[PDB]
Amino acid sequence: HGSNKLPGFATRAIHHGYDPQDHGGALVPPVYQTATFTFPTVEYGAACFAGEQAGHFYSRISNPTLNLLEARMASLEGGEAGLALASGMGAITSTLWTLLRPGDEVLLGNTLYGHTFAFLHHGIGEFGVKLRHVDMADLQALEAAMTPATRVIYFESPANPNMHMADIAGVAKIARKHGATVVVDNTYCTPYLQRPLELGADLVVHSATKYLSGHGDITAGIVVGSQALVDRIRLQGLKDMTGAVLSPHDAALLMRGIKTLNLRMDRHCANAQVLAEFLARQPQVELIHYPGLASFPQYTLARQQMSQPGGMIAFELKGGIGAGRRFMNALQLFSRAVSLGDAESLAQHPASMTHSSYTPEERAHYGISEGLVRLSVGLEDIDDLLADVQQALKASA
Amino acid sequence: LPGFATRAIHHGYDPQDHGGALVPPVYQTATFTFPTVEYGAACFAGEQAGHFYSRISNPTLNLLEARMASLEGGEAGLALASGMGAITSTLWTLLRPGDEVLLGNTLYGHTFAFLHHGIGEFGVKLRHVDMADLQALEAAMTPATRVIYFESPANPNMHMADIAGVAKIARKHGATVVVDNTYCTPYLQRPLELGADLVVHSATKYLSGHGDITAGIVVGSQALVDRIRLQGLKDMTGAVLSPHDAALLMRGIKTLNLRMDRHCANAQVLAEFLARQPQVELIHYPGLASFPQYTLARQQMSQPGGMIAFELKGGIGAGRRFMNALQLFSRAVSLGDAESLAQHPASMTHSSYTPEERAHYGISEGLVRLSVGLEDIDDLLADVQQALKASA
Ligand code: MET
Ligand code: MET
Repeated sequence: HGSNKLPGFATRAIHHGYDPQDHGGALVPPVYQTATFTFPTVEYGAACFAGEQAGHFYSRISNPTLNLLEARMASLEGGEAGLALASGMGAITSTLWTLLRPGDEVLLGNTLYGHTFAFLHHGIGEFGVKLRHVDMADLQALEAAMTPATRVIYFESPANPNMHMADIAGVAKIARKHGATVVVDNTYCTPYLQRPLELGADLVVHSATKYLSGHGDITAGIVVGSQALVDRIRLQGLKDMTGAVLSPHDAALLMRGIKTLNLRMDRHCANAQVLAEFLARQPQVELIHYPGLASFPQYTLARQQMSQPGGMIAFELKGGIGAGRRFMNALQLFSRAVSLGDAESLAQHPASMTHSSYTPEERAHYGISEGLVRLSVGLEDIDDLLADVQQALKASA
Repeated sequence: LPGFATRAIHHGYDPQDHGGALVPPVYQTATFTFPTVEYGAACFAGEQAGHFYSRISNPTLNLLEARMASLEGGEAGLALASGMGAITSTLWTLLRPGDEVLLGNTLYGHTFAFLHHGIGEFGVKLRHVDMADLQALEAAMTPATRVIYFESPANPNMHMADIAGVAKIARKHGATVVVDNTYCTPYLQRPLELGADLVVHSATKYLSGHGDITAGIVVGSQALVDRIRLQGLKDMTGAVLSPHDAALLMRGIKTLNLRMDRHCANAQVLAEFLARQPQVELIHYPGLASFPQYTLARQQMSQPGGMIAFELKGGIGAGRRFMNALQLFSRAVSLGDAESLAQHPASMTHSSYTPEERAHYGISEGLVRLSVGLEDIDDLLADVQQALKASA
């Protein structure tokens, strides 16, 4: 019993931070689709530029619809404070622009989302910030790479595109010892499956464009961490260095999506578990990577830090670059698209799609096979998804 | 070649291409799918025209961008999540450590903050110069000068730049001229036609016109815009504009001409009034004969705009009393809305500063700025009148 008990995840996803009685009984929070806020007095106005008063002035810095979204994402991640941005890249760039100056070093996971890699190497890397890639699964190697200039450790777990994982608590422990800020891109899991801040990370970023929205109709990013770090990112990264302002309309849609997060994630995971087990037994499949199978290289780390194994599958077809094209073109229910976490099931074959400008030789040493297909398993009836994949495997043979 | 108002309503869109829809459907979608991997292939290389991901390209955003490009008379447009998004995406693309950016003497506050505390701390060099003083500008040019950036007119005294003269100087040195054209809009001033390479807008202001969206625009040559899209936007800021907000912005642009006409007509009346009030020490409105750059104003701007800055004799105290008395004008930052807005920096935005810190940025103790809106002028006059009375 007792009132000091934390409400369950689904309760907070739906209610946290909002009481209808503070807004004329409105069951759904009204949408503050306004660019600016006014003051009753110039002295009240002075107080919102001098930090004496809680309030609002300009939606780029702060907005009540965005604030609700932010406090709710903070609650779900177990962090102190949230920030909502125009995209995942908005969240990532606003964060790193704030935390890094010339001479600082960022240690990076070995593989990264493509635009993240490009921001680092062709963006902030070109402004005097040093980059080093390390296998975050090898704690001994991470420890060895730390220098007094190391300011930020940044990685995804599971990471694009191989679902390589890092031990978050282990990384946090090394960073505590040396003094570095740990940021985890937690897009693939959501706070429903994994909570890096509870494992000792300082900040988490999300492409809310993916599972958090869940419906493929908005682009959005989220940062969650300590009040001090999130405030700094808000007032420097967002306000001055990116201008990546989330529309209140889209923030409201994001909050709508978050109300079913637990139910969608349950189904994404149950469907992908069924597909992965089916695919592991098909003749055309040479290799499958799914965190829910014992064949997964980091099976125990997955079980240890993710409450469920996710909705992403990667597998290799027998027949190389060819067989991929044939599998892909055959799909009738899965769509050929590069994204993830939609209600609609998506499939990509990077060899003949994203990385098709390269030759057979070149995709290696970036972690990309010739028959590597990636699946974002959606919310459709599993039997239809099974049938679609089955029929497409046949055509790929 | 259709007129401005025709283009603001129609340019880039034929209903017959979208099932007869008079108003273009809103592409509120994050991702786009491909009929084949082959069609897919020719999008991540980029020589077959289509779509892949709303962060790079999207048809609602594309229409907005074409429309804005047509109105400014430029080759290409880019739509971003805010004015700051447009400015940072631009400058992050164009500058690297060791490059220098030449700046107008005063700038929008968050632009100043970005330059001085953001990109400036990454080894990019900054120098402020008066962009109306062509010889000070020429003398300020160095081999490192890669970008010239300013607003015209500029806060807080509505100081103008000689856009054409700046551009002549810039091309001797190959430098890129970027003009923040927020205050005028393409309806009143077109910097690309005066020789600028790129224009940026806080579309949050006049372009939207209705105070309900945050948005930015860049317009310029295809090659520069392409790079700002693929580098500044995609990689360095992630300032993605919602398709919902883009559609609202296009809705607002359909009345740009009509709104700007009323903003200016209202502001001209208010300026004439203010200019002869005894409480008012000094006034800055491009439409007054007393405006120091009256002539340059009229060469660049087809109308004198909807913004007024003036200085009350009684200093900071008069400013506070003026501001607090306003009943129709709202005390708020921002501008370019239907609703009239006013601010007094010395007691609002820059209050925590000191008298000489404020003077250093050209912020007078009695300086108030009016964003004159669309309300009946007799009502706006009455509000200003009683506020002036209260200011004593
Ligand atoms: C390239 S847009 C983002 C889509 C998805 N996250 C991917 O891996 O490609
Ligand atoms: C300090 S919030 C941004 C400033 C406001 N847009 C202005 O016109 O002054």
